[PDB]
Amino acid sequence: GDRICIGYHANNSTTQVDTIMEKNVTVTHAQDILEKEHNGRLCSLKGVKPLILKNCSVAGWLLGNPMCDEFLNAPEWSYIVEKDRPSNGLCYPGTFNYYEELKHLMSSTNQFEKIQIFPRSSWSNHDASSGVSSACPYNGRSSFFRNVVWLIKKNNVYRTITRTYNNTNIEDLLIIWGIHHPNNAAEQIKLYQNPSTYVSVGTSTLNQRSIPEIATRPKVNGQSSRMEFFWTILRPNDSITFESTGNFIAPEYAYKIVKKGDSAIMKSELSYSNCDTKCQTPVGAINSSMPFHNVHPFAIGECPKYVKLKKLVLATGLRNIGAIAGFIEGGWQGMVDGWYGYHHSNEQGSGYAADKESTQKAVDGITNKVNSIISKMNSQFEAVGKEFNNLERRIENLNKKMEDGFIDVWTYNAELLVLMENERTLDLHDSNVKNLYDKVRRQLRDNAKELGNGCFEFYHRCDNKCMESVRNGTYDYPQYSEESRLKREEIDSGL
Amino acid sequence: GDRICIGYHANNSTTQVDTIMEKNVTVTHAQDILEKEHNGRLCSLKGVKPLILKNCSVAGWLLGNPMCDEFLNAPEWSYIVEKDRPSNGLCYPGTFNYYEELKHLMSSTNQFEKIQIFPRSSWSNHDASSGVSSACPYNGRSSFFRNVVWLIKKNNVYRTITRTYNNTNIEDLLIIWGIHHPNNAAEQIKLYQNPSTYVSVGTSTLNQRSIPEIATRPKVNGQSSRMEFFWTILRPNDSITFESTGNFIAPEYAYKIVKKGDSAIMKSELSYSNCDTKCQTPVGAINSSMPFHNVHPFAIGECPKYVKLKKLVLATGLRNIGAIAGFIEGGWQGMVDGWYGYHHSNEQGSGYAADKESTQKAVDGITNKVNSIISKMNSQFEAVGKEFNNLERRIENLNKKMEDGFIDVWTYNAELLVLMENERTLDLHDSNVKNLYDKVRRQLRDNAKELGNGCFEFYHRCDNKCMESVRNGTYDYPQYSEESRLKREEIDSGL
Amino acid sequence: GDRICIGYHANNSTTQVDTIMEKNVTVTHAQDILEKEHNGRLCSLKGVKPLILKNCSVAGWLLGNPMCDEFLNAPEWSYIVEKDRPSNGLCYPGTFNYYEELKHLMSSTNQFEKIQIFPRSSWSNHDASSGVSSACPYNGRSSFFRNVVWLIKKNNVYRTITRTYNNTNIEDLLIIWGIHHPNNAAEQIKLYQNPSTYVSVGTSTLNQRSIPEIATRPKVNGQSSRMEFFWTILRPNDSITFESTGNFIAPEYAYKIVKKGDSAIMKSELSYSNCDTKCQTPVGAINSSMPFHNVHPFAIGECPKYVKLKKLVLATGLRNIGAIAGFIEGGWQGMVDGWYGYHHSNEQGSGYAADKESTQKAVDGITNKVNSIISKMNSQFEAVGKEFNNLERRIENLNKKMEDGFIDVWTYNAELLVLMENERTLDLHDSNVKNLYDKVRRQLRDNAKELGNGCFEFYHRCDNKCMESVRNGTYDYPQYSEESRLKREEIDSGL
Ligand SMILES: *[C@@H]1O[C@H](CO)[C@@H](O)[C@H](O)[C@H]1NC(C)=O
Ligand SMILES: *[C@@H]1O[C@H](CO)[C@@H](O)[C@H](O)[C@H]1NC(C)=O
Ligand SMILES: *[C@@H]1O[C@H](CO)[C@@H](O)[C@H](O)[C@H]1NC(C)=O
Repeated sequence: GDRICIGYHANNSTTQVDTIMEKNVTVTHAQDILEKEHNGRLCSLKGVKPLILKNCSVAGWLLGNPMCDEFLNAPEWSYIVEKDRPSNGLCYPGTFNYYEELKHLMSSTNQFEKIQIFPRSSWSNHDASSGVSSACPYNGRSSFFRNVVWLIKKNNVYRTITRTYNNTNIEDLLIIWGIHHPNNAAEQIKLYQNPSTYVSVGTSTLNQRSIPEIATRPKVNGQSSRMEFFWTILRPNDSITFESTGNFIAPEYAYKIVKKGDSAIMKSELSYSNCDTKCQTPVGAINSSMPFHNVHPFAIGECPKYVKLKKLVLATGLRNIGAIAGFIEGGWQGMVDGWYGYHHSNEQGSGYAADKESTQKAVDGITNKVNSIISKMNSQFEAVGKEFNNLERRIENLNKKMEDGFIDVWTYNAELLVLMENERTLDLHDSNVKNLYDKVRRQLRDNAKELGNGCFEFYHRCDNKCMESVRNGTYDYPQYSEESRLKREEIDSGL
Repeated sequence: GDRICIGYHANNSTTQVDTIMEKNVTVTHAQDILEKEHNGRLCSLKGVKPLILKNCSVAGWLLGNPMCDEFLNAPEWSYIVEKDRPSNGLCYPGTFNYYEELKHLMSSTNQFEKIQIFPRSSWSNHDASSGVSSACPYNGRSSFFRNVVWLIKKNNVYRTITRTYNNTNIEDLLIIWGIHHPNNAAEQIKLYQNPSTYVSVGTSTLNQRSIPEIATRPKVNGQSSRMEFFWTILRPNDSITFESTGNFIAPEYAYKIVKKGDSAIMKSELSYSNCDTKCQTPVGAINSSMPFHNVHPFAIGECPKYVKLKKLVLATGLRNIGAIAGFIEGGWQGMVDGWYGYHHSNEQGSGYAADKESTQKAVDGITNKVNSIISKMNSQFEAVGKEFNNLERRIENLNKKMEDGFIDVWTYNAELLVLMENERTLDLHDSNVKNLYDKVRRQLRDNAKELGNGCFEFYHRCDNKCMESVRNGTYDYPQYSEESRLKREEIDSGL
Repeated sequence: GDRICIGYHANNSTTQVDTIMEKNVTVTHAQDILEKEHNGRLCSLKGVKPLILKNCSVAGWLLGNPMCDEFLNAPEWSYIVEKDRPSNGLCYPGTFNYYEELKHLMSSTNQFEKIQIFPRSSWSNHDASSGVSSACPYNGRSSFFRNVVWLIKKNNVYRTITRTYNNTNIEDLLIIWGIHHPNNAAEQIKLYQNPSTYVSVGTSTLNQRSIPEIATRPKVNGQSSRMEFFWTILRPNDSITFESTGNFIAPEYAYKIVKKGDSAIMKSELSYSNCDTKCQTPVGAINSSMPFHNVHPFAIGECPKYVKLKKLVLATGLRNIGAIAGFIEGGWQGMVDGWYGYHHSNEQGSGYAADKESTQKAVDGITNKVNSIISKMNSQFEAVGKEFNNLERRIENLNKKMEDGFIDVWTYNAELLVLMENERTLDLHDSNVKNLYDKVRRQLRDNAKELGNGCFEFYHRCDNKCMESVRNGTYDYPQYSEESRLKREEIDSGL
């Protein structure tokens, strides 16, 4: 005979959530925060295309391997794409000193302008056209690196070369040259006649006199000789001088470094698509709305933080209890707008009014706890691409263990935070429904019988508007004091 | 006159446990998870012995220093043991280029097969037997590295050598050679006659022409001359060519790399024992049943995770309160099977029945919380052995700071987890005993007086089987409604 | 008519504190733990001054660039200060091999003693005074590095040099020498006459024969020639031998390494002040009383742990609620010594007595939780100074990413701990005031009416000393049993 109940929300949700102590708990509202799909393509970064080297490697492109395409337009890029094992590199076999350190410098570089420092037609005293090879073909012919000039003896003499370029520009200059290492002393004379030659080069900060290491080697790409290349950055206002009496592989073209910034060299086997992203990975681009992904560790752009987990979901509301009577027995499918509320049961009432003011105290402190934990990972470890030669293995592994180390550390930090605050989310829900109960029972005191299912029966009487009397905190015990006590002492001596 | 009490377990345990806020709290059940003893021996890893180099270093073994023993059987190993300062290395003094990079490659290597590429008896045009030294003795005689051939002028001439080996095998080949650096120009001619010689060597990817650096040096192991060694890996189907006019230290034997995998070079001063482990450390092996140890950071095998702590113990049950009456006053030594229960006190009852269904709801969620926190460290940072030469100090310290850095990070992660979930374990125990109380008081309502020690006295009466009426959740208030109220209004007007 | 209330402290505090779920909560007592001011000066470390190189670089000092000052006193230092771009280095242009590895060795070094190994006046067979240059001026004259001797042909001959130094000392010796690289073959003969010369040097472990790389270069500091320097550490009982026929830049002075320990090279643009600290950073010293700072990551000394946060404050007491009646309504400005207490309201009482025994159970477990969380970061990652040449960029970035990585990791660990234990601090306060309430209501049972504001009215009566009866846990219900029940059944049938 006349009731009021404390209860909480329940709905059709089946999304599940974990804590430290429980797995797979059905909750009423949750929020996935792990991105796990990608679009499988290479795309532009916010309107800036990558440089897709195709089957060419970085050396192939910079040296001008005849099978590689130059970028005459001087386009800026957002990153650079190189296949894992590019097929078009040093078509003429050899080595490329500090190649990896250079590939690294590329990673902070967004735009080149190729310029001419020594035109091919200016080597008056030597042969600048016979320097081609079956190893570097072009349309079936013998050709050569398009940016360096293989210099050959003219009419049986190699006059000593001394040429200098003064960097009048304001940008750094990337300059590449090399030296030729023949098979045998016959070939040395056949090509440069001087039996004993050097390639010397000087700047403010660079000092190197290179000599030819004649030796007998197996044939790569048809050649048993070798060409070894060098590089350096000529600073603004500085100058560079090459002196050679032979074997010199001369620069024609240098690269003006005209834009630096966030960039990268991505190893990927994919080609281009009409496509834009904010976050790009080697196997595809990412819809960067979630704060965490597990697609690939080497993502670049404005990206979610990478974590090694199959799932990462935060709890937002109650557990999903149908559930009857008061809150002791579970949730109310019949309460729709609010997480915690009550239920009119008078001689005319229907029920199910929510306590707006502790549900928007709730949806306030959880919506604020959600961003506060995301931002807690703003400074999470983003991994960076880097390469290493076959005698840099210790530092490669070092680099690999430090990037795995942090990925594991932040994977754990994120799993634990979600698990911990998920437990703190559900326990919070258990606290407000119990504290809702307590405000009404510290209101209705003697005047009301508390049933232990989560509901109260009144010894006095209360219409619809005395039910708002107790829902508001506005209830007045003396406004029914005398009535109520007169009506339970009648049960004390009742039936 | 007639009672029932809520209470919890208490026993003879004295194992202690810590939380964030308290130290040294006596608990009823706990679980150590830190392994801190080792067996003090070098053992096999799961049936696969290590390679114990004894007083020999890795170069000593690979070069065949006469005092080192070859491994003619070609045994596979689980790891390699090298004393800290091995005594048998380059018995003939010198250097060993990229030694550390090679020791590193050994760490991913489990089996060699030594093979012959250039037999000593095939150097028809030079002396292959006079090349021995008092620096490399064998049975008191002068001997030499057993795997390289010191080549000497024959009958006063050193014909130019050009020999090539074609790697017809399917495995990688480790090949070692060297060059001799004499004291003075007299000795250069005394041994090789050509005053100006080189050691050239080529592969697909290797190009090096080495020249002798004659200089005056102090005598190591009786010699003031030096031998400098080189190494390289000859790929399957590739070939290698040495050309020398003198000073060449020639390979006889190469190492077929026939098994790669998890391996390591352990620095340890211990010798072998008839002994097997699953986890091996430089100072001894570990009984790998616990998920954490503190024995040594450089453990290899299926190992617990290393942490810098003297202790790591998780709480499993209650605090250990003797403790009297209801739960307000502490635990019941008298309750044996269950963590939470009650106590029959009727006109014939004895007491102490456990609530099976919230104790195996308890021993369920703690046993599940224990493995869930162990596995939370599956991806914990395992450290790796690595070495560095005396001009690689910056990267040595880098490597040392990154491995300490992660050990400190995961030591903290583990101490905090245990401390935090230990507090969440004990607070949980406090929640079920209080919630056990609440189910019975929301059952027995008016019909019962609640004492505040944790017990209830009944205004009606209840036999043994009405005590199971309230222990089951099966109690019926109207089944004693009228009786009980009639019997406290008799106390309202009682004595 | 006659009352007692449960309540808690409230005061004039406005210091604010955050948790996982709330920001900016006003608390009654807190504790800042983040140091964020510095004194802006370079100071001594605990009585040991730094070595302030001023405008000179480390090479400038060690080589004796005429513009640098030697440290004749051989002072020990606590660290070394070098401006970012020092102006006084290789006044004679060139390179300094493994410079960074040497700067690193300095970081574990606290005291040099310069000693003489080859006095300038002992080069009887060559010119030891003409070796000066307009590039290395001193008082406007031409001078030279004060610690090496530029050796010149004597009277048109350069006799081959063979000199050796035997390290009879017990300390390690730092030894520096170099070689001269002329512009052209004329200058080579003009200075050393031998057209083909070397600089050879040997120790137990060092073997290097250096040759001059003549090339045409741009002029630095007026010179287009180059001097290239080398260094090595001569061990106790070992000896070193230089052999040259020219271009040798000879050591005069070596550095006895006489004290090693904690040291560093600090990059700072500041000069010295009459000043001592326990913790020094490049932009100033720190009052090292707090356990965390955010002043600069490269602090040295007994220092707080560096974290990237604008604020780090722990909660110590209650939230700051004026707040009326019992605890339901907030704090009591009127309670001064204790965090939790009560309030005499009898027919003569005043009120406000604190429960000493659960407030010093409180100020005990929070003061113990404060140090326990500080010490939890004893093993926090301290960063270390290190440098890298322009072809060591990959390992520079590696080093930078690993030191940022740990700073981010420990910044997060510390923000989360403070936020988490701040929530555990306030919830604890909410637990004791509610449990204080429960001890008194489990004491005064029937004999007392519980109002729901946090207070109780007595059906019996209780003077001042029956209020200590209930504050002590010493209350006796039968000592007012009969009285109280007789006096609420009078209200049951009352007005
Ligand atoms: C799930 O419940 C919501 C109300 O909470 C309702 O609007 C929606 O249509 C329901 N969906 C299904 C499939 O039942
Ligand atoms: C400790 O208590 C257990 C029962 O919980 C009992 O079986 C065991 O014998 C006791 N041991 C000692 C030494 O008292
Ligand atoms: C703040 O309160 C303390 C007592 O808690 C008092 O001693 C102090 O004088 C007060 N300060 C101000 C500025 O009101």
